[PDB]
Amino acid sequence: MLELFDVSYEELQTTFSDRLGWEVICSQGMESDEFDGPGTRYILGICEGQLVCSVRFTSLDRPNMITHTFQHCFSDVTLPAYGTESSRFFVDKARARALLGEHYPISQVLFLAMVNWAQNNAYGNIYTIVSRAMLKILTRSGWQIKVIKEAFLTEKERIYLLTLPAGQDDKQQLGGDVVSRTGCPPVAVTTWPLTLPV
Repeated sequence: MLELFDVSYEELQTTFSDRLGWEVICSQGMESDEFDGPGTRYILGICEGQLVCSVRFTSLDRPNMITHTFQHCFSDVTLPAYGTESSRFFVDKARARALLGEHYPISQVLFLAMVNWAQNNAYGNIYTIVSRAMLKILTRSGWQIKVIKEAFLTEKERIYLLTLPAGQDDKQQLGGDVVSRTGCPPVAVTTWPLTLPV
């Protein structure tokens, strides 16, 4: 099965096949940057002791990619006092194929996990900066994302500040898509953490 749950930076620091699996997971993760610290949280997608996907959440009131890294691109945008930014979206397509089989909608499942996690954490939406390629993916996912601002990273590189909705309609929308694509039990997409049969 595929387990999607969240862990804190502190848990990743403060802490047989268990220790080993955890070490393999850590060795497969995204290398740190200025924002990995107390307060930061991560959703991990794990199967058979291996990391198939992950995404990082940072509070909007703490240093993040919108306010720091890409400050010059979005400084005209006013952000809410309370909120979360998702970054470092990660899906190992090669490894997911091996463990979850080809055609498993691992990306849609992580989107669902983000919504389910957000509801469990009192966030009605998630802010994020994505590449043009990722914007195309999100747009095709059906998730009713909203572009707040399109920016030019470079002359030919466009990036976008978006809000990702995490309301009940979104949870049912993403959940319904996952159910019909994997045939998993309907109740499996309604919880947090998530446990999906593969």
